[PDB]
Amino acid sequence: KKIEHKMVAVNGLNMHLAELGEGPTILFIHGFPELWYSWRHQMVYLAERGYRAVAPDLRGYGDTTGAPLNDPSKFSILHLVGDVVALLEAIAPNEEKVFVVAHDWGALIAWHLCLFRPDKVKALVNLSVHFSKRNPKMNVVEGLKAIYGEDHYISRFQVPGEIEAEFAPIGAKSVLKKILTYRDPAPFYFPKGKGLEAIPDAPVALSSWLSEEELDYYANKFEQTGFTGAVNYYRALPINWELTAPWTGAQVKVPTKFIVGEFDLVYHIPGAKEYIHNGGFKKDVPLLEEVVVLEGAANFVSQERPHEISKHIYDFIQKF
Repeated sequence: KKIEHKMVAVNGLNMHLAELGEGPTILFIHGFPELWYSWRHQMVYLAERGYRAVAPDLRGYGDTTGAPLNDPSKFSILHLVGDVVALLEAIAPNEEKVFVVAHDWGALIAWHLCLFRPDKVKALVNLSVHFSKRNPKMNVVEGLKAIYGEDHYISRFQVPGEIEAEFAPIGAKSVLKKILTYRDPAPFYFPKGKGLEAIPDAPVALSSWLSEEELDYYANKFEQTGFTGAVNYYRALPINWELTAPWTGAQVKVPTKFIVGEFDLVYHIPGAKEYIHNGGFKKDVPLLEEVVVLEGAANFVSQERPHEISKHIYDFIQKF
């Protein structure tokens, strides 16, 4: 069959869902600046092996409608987990628990799904973004700004209109090409008025995993929606920090596999490698299996290393 597409009303949205295969459900949750389409290789690999792959476009992305682009407070982590819970009730009514695979903002959503409703998740494969303990002193924007300065992308993303105006004359295709092919372990910088000039290019041979047709699929979608919905998730980080105070000291109790590219920028946040490999992460996530670091890979592993990601997911979920 080819991938099927449908609209599902969920938590005040009209959510686009891509679906392939039959059997137990696996929910795939994309991040920034991705779409359902980012999971296509895994959807095929798992559907061929007797699972039902489902991948929505999240709030503010793609073909999903209904969230107010002019109000970033509606892109909080509570709203996003709300969407996913409602989605699961609508599309997996005969399954108390499903498998979850997620990346980047997806993985942030998934960690919170697991803290808030562990009863809904059988096992979790998270890519790129490790569990982040809440810092009682400061929110993630302030914390990253204190390390990397005001040109750090998360900081430059904060005020509505600003990064949108920076990207407007560049066009979506070049912005996405620059982000998707990015390989340097430092964070993205967007100095005001400097477009993409602060972001280095890697050798062209290292990006051949991204076809021109794939890039165009993203570009055409983000030209239609603009970047605001996606960027709004980062604009809700300050409120997310306030809203998540009840989960200080709480642990994730779902069986979990974490996979990260060697050159992933999140993996190079100071203190991340220590947290991940020397015990902190295991304390927060006590059913965490050994962490997988993909040699030679960067920020978009499901697309850059499709076979390894596909088989890692299959082998992990087969344990259950």
